[PDB]
Amino acid sequence: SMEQVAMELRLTELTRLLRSVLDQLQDKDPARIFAQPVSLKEVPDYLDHIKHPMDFATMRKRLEAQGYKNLHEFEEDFDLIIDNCMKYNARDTVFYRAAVRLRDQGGVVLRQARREVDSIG
Ligand code: NA
Repeated sequence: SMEQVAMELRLTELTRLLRSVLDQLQDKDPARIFAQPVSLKEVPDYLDHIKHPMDFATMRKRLEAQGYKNLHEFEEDFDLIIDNCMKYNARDTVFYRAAVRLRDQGGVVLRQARREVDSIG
């Protein structure tokens, strides 16, 4: 139907908006601490600590497969990246500190993304 196509036009626009948002979030991690999943060869016990691992490349695969239905689902994944890091790593580590910074700097981008999604449907 014609309906499903206009929906597919919107999802595709949502995917286009979320891609730009993603690139802006990832620019706030110049050290690329969150770029890739935590290695299970290098941290074998990780899943005993963190039940839902998340990273920017894993978010990207989901994104290009048009797997985010709305901004809220996208935000949940970004928040996992941050919260996982803040549980697994202690407060006096470069990792924890990089997540605090990503959170604070990401807030501005997510603020405007919310307005842009509502504004343009
Ligand atoms: Na902790």
